[PDB]
Amino acid sequence: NQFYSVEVGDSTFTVLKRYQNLKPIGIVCAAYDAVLDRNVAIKKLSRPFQNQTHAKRAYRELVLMKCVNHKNIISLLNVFTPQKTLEEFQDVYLVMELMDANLCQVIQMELDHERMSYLLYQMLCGIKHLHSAGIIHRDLKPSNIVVKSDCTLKILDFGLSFMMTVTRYYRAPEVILGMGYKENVDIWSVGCIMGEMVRHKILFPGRDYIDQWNKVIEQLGTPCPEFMKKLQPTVRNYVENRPKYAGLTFPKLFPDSLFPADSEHNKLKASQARDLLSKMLVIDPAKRISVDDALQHPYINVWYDPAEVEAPPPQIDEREHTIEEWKELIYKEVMN
Ligand SMILES: O=C1/C(=N\O)c2c(/C=C/c3ccccc3)cccc2N1Cc1cc(F)cc2c1OCOC2
Repeated sequence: NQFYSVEVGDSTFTVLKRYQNLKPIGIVCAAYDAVLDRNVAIKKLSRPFQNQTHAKRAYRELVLMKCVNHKNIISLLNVFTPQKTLEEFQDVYLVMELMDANLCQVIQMELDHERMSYLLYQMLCGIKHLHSAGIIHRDLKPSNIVVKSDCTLKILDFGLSFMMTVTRYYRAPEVILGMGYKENVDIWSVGCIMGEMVRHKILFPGRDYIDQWNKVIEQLGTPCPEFMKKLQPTVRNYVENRPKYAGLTFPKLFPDSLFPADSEHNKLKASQARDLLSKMLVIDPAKRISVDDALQHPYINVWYDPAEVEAPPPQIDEREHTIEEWKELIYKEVMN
């Protein structure tokens, strides 16, 4: 038999013999791959076909992980199921390179500007590749971003009904207000992350989209009139009748306190980081900086490489099925 089973905490893992000494890291395991002779991460999807939300995402993430090729987006080293037939078909295991930590953990660190900006440079390279392929993520968050000791970074998922068992802090106002979006919907999320790196607190926490929007304008202020104009009457109504805020300026929103700023170098960088933050954390997407300009930004452009920025975009969903059709679709993919 090519497979063996072991329990991890609450779950059974039934994987190829090459993978050993599995350890829980998220449901995901780190493991040693004897064939490649390096460590990998192994994600187990149980019955991803159990419902249309799960099924769509599992399927979508499968097609993409496999035709997208860029160092800032996760790549699959291997996909398998232990089950032998479509009828027996139950689980999917995705195998990728192992890094060292989530972005949440990095975020809890005091980071120099060289690392903070390299991280952000990479997020933007990743997001830029996605967009060139027609993929607007719309749900970048730290928990789907991973980092290696050498500061290298990968985005783990490809972004956006009901389920029976999710973080929206990082979602743009155009997503929250459900209002039509373009590529720079993702700049917003990078900005919440960047902001969170600095302030070390989640920028806009909320029990739900009401809270959340309240947290947004509490600090950035009510959006201008032109922004309201692109809101549905129903949404626009509710938004124009929310209590108003002047807004705080950015030096106030991110005081000098928060910034490495003891050398001249670090003082100039602090100024540059805050300038970029102020350009990303902008409610009106018509005024928010785009991806290309953020890569051009002095804080960011020290890392700029045409190979990483301007890479061939992937050749390539948006669909609906029953449990059984989803199951065969996924099985077909897993088998090729
Ligand atoms: O590097 C990853 C990773 N995949 O590489 C990783 C994954 C991989 C997910 C995945 C998604 C789709 C396909 C294949 C794998 C999930 C969660 C964390 C990951 N981490 C962070 C991580 C690495 C460790 F070696 C140890 C820990 C780490 O984080 C928490 O603390 C313990």
